[PDB]
Amino acid sequence: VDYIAPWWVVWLHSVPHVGLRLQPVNSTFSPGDESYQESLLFLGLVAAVCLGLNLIFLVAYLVCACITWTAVVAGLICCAAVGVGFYGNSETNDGAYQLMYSLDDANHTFSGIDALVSGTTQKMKVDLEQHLARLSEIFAARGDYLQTLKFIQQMAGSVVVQLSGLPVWREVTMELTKLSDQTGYVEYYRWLSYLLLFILDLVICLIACLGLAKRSKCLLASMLCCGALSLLLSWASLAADGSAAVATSDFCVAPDTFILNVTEGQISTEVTRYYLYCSQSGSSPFQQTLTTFQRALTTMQIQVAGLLQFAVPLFSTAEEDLLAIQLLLNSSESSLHQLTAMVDCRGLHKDYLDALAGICYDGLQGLLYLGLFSFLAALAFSTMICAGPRAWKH
Amino acid sequence: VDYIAPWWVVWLHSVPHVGLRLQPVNSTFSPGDESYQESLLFLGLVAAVCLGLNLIFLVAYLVCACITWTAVVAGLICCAAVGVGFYGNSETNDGAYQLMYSLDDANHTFSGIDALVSGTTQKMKVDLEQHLARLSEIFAARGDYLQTLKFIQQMAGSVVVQLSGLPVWREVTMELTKLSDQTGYVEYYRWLSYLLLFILDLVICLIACLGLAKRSKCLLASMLCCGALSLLLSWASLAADGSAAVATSDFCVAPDTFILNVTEGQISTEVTRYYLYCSQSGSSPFQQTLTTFQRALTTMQIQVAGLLQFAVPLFSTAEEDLLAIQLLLNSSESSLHQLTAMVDCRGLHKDYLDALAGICYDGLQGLLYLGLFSFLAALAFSTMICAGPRAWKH
Ligand SMILES: *[C@@H]1O[C@H](CO)[C@@H](O[C@@H]2O[C@H](CO)[C@@H](O)[C@H](O)[C@H]2NC(C)=O)[C@H](O)[C@H]1NC(C)=O
Ligand SMILES: *[C@@H]1O[C@H](CO)[C@@H](O[C@@H]2O[C@H](CO)[C@@H](O)[C@H](O)[C@H]2NC(C)=O)[C@H](O)[C@H]1NC(C)=O
Ligand SMILES: *[C@@H]1O[C@H](CO)[C@@H](O[C@@H]2O[C@H](CO)[C@@H](O)[C@H](O)[C@H]2NC(C)=O)[C@H](O)[C@H]1NC(C)=O
Ligand SMILES: *[C@@H]1O[C@H](CO)[C@@H](O[C@@H]2O[C@H](CO)[C@@H](O)[C@H](O)[C@H]2NC(C)=O)[C@H](O)[C@H]1NC(C)=O
Ligand SMILES: *[C@@H]1O[C@H](CO)[C@@H](O)[C@H](O)[C@H]1NC(C)=O
Ligand SMILES: *[C@@H]1O[C@H](CO)[C@@H](O)[C@H](O)[C@H]1NC(C)=O
Ligand SMILES: *[C@@H]1O[C@H](CO)[C@@H](O)[C@H](O)[C@H]1NC(C)=O
Ligand SMILES: *[C@@H]1O[C@H](CO)[C@@H](O)[C@H](O)[C@H]1NC(C)=O
Repeated sequence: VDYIAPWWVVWLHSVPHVGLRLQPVNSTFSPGDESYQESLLFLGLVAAVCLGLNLIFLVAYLVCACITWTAVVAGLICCAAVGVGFYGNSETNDGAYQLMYSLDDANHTFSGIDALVSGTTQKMKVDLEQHLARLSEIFAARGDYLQTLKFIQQMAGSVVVQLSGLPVWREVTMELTKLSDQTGYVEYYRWLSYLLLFILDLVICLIACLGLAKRSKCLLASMLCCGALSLLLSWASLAADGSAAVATSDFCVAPDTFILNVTEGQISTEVTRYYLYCSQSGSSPFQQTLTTFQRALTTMQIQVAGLLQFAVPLFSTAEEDLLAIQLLLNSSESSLHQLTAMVDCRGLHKDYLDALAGICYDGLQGLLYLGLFSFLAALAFSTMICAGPRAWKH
Repeated sequence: VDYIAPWWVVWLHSVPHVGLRLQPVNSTFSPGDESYQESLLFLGLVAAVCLGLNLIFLVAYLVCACITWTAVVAGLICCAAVGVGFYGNSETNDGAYQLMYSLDDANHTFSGIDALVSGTTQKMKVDLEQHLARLSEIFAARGDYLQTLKFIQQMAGSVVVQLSGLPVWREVTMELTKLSDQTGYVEYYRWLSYLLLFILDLVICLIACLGLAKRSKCLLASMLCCGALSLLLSWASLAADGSAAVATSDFCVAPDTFILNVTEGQISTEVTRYYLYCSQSGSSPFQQTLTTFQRALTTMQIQVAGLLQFAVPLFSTAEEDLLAIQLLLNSSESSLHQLTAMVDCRGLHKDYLDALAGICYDGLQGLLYLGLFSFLAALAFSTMICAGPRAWKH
């Protein structure tokens, strides 16, 4: 699998950005640049002014003053709009959940790598030092096997030095978990808000049908005021959806560039590109460190086996500690296999692709469908309102 | 993440399976059992008889012979039903797509493992034999360096022997790809069929509104016949959804058991359990063979480097051969890191959990919502039909 820009993303990237004072700005995704927020704020103003133009248009129609066919058409358009809105809200929720799961999996992988490195270095320092110190006086009589103890100690120091070269993912873990919590809050509130909007739209459609059903004038004022409120709400929803869609498409155009120049200080660019691209040829930055770790572990097991074969027949007083060393080395080699499984680019690359498909493919499609909902609902309510003057003639 | 049985799965596991002759049959998921298949067939007959009872009920009502309120209620129930049906169809499609993606990624991982093993063994046999045979005559003047060549040859033999011990996933690739193609065909056809059913139901609702609108009797016969056809179709859909939901729940209760006795001959049980459970404490079955491979590779590079340090300054007859050996061994260690990354239980365990969540969590929920669609549409059309005798009074 690989990431290619879909047609909707590249087309929405072409939307011009002019900002508040209508000047060309750098189109590239860059939150925190005061020009960028103004450019996104301009798109909201376009819909806000479009609401003002629409509000005057419908009011003037009520001032300048087959009707059942227009009412039925308005109801049909409202039902189609709310159906499309339900579909779009579900799709946006799916995209946000995909992003949440991808971030959770990346957080778990980084936590696993960090825990493996920390546990391995802590064990190889503390427990190995303790056991060697305990067995040193036993081997103090014999100078050989005691040179070998120093050899093991120095190569354990080499292992710790090599392991310390691996990047620390403590900050990345915190960033990922806090951003996941933030997106959880935002997604829950947004989904609840759109569900409430859909329910209110359906209730207003039912009241609109009841108004002609019961021929009550007092209900007409309530439905009209609620329709105006829902109209302004739907125009605000259209503005928000347009801004969010253009921002998401702009980010989706250059996700690699964005991640490269956000995670530039905390994470080295070498491993950043390694995980972002996951080249199949090789050149993994961890290959040399893992090779050194595995070579050192293998030779340590060789010397410990030599101790077990020869020293135990002579110095059998306390050799269960050598068995403990063997347990330690076997567990450390299992941890080595786990570590080289985690640090591969395959899993994190799959998570990153899943996140992109969540926001670029499903999230953007859902946002576009929600914008279509907003526009269709606005048109339907405007048509219902302008048909009102001859609707209340009874 | 871990798999726990949801409430709907365990509740649907308690549906009584009695077969054709109403004899208690085992509830364990076994599509190859003739009795079990009859139990699913019995569930379809329950709805089929329920269709017969419903058909007589509505026919008798037309024989024994506010109406606009009943018609409006029927239309509202129809609209709600088709909305729920759209939601359920989308959810089932999402679940099937999740299953497709999990199977595809598992296929890719198995293909990667197989390709890595095959390439490594083919290279370590053919290229080692060729290069050593080419450089043997050069080293013919010294029995030393030839003892080393023989040692390298025997260790390459050990490497290929250890690598041959890894399981062959050729059959598993066939099974996964053919099942993915089959589920693609089935899901495409099923989604198209339900989309067509929803569209026809909406068209019939529109025609129902038009018939009362235009007061045309000739349209009433067409809407009644189409309603009867859609009624029998919806009852068949309910039968299919109930049977499929029961089968999926039966599988989802014991997925581990099902996979254990479906994949029993082609794949050994220990690795199947390792990939199904992915225990962090339990030693991986590939740990010993990967350790042997890495030890042999490191020692081989040790002898090759020793040769480069001593044979090259003295002989210098051919160095590109040893340089090619070093390229080969570096590439083989990169392949080793890739192999130990792929064979970890983490990736395939995540794939299996994703597939389970696709069919157990999303697929079954979508199927239940489609069954709700079928029942609601049947009730709505029955109510519309029984209101017809006083509807056509004009
Ligand atoms: C992201 O991973 C970190 C681990 O680095 C998780 O932090 C742990 O969270 C659990 C549950 O809250 C605590 O019991 C641990 O003490 C935490 N460990 C550390 C080192 O802080 C974190 O919960 C994960 N976040 C998400 C959203 O999955
Ligand atoms: C650590 O693992 C090694 C490798 O398995 C153990 O070495 C023994 O190897 C022989 C032949 O491969 C077999 O008897 C067993 O695989 C191992 N012995 C036992 C008793 O399991 C080594 O023993 C392990 N460490 C300890 C303390 O047992
Ligand atoms: C499952 O993996 C196998 C590889 O083991 C894929 O088979 C290859 O497909 C490509 C694409 O046409 C062919 O060029 C190769 O010749 C195939 N190899 C073999 C050995 O048949 C298969 O396409 C994969 N299926 C899915 C659905 O991903
Ligand atoms: C295969 O990889 C090894 C390990 O990197 C190469 O050995 C050299 O190691 C030293 C110290 O780490 C460095 O100069 C380079 O990493 C390696 N040398 C070169 C010239 O790259 C070994 O050279 C590699 N094989 C070949 C044929 O270059
Ligand atoms: C934004 O600025 C960067 C660097 O100055 C430049 O490479 C890029 O072309 C600019 N893009 C636009 C749309 O101005
Ligand atoms: C990241 O943003 C900075 C800030 O303007 C910019 O200078 C840099 O070029 C960007 N990174 C890339 C790869 O363009
Ligand atoms: C099915 O058979 C197995 C083995 O005979 C048994 O353990 C299980 O309880 C049976 N299931 C039912 C529902 O009787
Ligand atoms: C698989 O099916 C056989 C035959 O019915 C049964 O004996 C066995 O118990 C099943 N597998 C498991 C793990 O129970």
